[PDB]
Amino acid sequence: HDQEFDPPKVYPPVPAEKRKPIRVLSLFDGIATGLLVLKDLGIQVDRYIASEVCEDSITVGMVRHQGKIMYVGDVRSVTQKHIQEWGPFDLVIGGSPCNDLSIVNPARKGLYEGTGRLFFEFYRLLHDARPKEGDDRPFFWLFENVVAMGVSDKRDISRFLESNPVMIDAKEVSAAHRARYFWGNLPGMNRPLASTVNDKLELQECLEHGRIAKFSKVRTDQHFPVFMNEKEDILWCTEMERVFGFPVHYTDVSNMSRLARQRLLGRSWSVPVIRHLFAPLKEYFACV
Amino acid sequence: HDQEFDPPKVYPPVPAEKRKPIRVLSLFDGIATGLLVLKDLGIQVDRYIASEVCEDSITVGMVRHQGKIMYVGDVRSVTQKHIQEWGPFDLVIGGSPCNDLSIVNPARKGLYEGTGRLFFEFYRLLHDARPKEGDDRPFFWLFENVVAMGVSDKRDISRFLESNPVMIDAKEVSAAHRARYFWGNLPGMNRPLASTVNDKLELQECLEHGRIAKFSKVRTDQHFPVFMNEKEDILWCTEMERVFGFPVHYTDVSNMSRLARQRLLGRSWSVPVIRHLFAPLKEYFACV
Ligand SMILES: Nc1ncnc2c1ncn2[C@@H]1O[C@H](CSCC[C@H](N)C(=O)O)[C@@H](O)[C@H]1O
Ligand SMILES: Nc1ncnc2c1ncn2[C@@H]1O[C@H](CSCC[C@H](N)C(=O)O)[C@@H](O)[C@H]1O
Repeated sequence: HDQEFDPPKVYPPVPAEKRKPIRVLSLFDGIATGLLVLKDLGIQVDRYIASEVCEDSITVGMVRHQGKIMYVGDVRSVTQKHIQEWGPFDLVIGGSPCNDLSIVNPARKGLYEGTGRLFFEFYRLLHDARPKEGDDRPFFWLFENVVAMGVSDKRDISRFLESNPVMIDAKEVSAAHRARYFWGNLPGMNRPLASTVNDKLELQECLEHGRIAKFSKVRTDQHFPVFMNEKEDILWCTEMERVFGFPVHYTDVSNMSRLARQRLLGRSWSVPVIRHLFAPLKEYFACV
Repeated sequence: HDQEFDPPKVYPPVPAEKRKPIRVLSLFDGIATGLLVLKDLGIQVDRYIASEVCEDSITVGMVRHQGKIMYVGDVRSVTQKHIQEWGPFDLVIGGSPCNDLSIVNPARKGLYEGTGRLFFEFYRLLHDARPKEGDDRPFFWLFENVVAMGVSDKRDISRFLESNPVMIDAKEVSAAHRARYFWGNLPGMNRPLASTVNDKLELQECLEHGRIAKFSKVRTDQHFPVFMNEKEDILWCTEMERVFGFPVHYTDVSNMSRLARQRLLGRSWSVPVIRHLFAPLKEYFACV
């Protein structure tokens, strides 16, 4: 599909003597997957600012990052003054809530409802955190969304962000079936999925003991995908974290139920997919 | 209180050339605290047999011990034939459910109801697993119960088990307020609480980040014992595991709610108290 045409801006590599840690703005953070991947790659983080509403996700971040995260409330409360007073950013990330962007809803409300239009909030903060002309600072940005969108919606998003959406499927690097569009200007945006041997490709490596995988991988019949003691059992939450690439026992931070952990892990990013995406940032920024 | 009088049987120490791994019968296992403590002390376990009813506790054991546990169902299904066919045991452990043994109930049903009389099931399996006369094999046993019992109940239990109940309070070695009676014939049954520096004595060492302990320790006002972001918050389950001496994120094994994790962790043993109790077994049995 060639509807628009624009070259991706490739920044020159900075040497090690002018190497600086990253300043990261994370708009729709949720479960703090971005800072988790950044800490796993061994990258020094000078400032991480997450604008999260949901208190369970804020609790996930406060437990798993120990007060490193600077919290904002709603993204509508962020102005241009808040962007220009919190220093210039080096990495902007986010994925808008796809309640009305997904075409799996028969009665979907579209891009221009209060769940979808938050994307434009992103664009506004994309417009504020972007450096002006004449500044050769390497500025990188990343937007995530689902594959189940309309043609006009994806076309308008691609025109607004001015980048080619690469499609990445979790089955090439992890044990999940979800294809996601990624807008951004990272180097090697469409390079193939370098599967890490430490990543759990099959489903059975993500299971616990005493459980047999019925399928080869899981999706995002009135049965259950795991047999347990010759009985079909629901897929566990820690096993869901191992499928989604998270560390073991990650989203157990408060007194939330099983349904809350499902709602948090469903909306979260895939750790291996991000690790692939954030990989070339290591040569552009600080290392630890 | 000197109502009965009997000397504790002290077994001779076996040297290292005749040293064998342990065979453990665990009647009212629940959360597998005994085998956890045994693996933490570095003791080779040849056979561990847990007779547990509740499927959540069986799931805890299957996750945290990887099929090492031989499961029986109800303790009433165990006969003398099952004891004599599963080899002679070296350590028998258990704590009966104190639904009717506790005097915190105003309408308590007593020792001789189906929650209390399961203790006698223990005694029956204590009678079957005990070696006959002439056998100098070191056989050890341990029964646990709450402090809130009647005088006649504790007297009858002490007469039936023929041992002096030592009282151990969790506050001397951990951050919990519970005193428990321990019947048994382990060496150093009433030696004082050797507090380990690796054990978390204070409550604040068991908390996560961003939470301030209101009290010095927790119990087993319409307020909450932990402030979180200048707001009173319920004590977390993983923090409850850190209080009770369990490893971090221990009882997160299936899709159980907060109330199920409370019901499992409440009935469970205190890991440091057991570690103290199981400590002298290291010189009588195998080491790893
Ligand atoms: N107006 C808003 N501003 C900021 N966050 C919002 C928001 N509305 C909802 N959220 C929260 O932000 C998250 C966006 S949903 C997708 C999250 C993202 N894919 C991830 O990496 O986890 C949701 O968890 C939702 O609870
Ligand atoms: N008849 C029975 N036989 C075996 N287990 C039983 C039982 N009835 C109840 N149980 C279970 O056995 C446990 C006894 S309650 C106390 C458990 C013990 N203090 C511990 O170390 O965890 C409870 O979790 C209960 O679910």
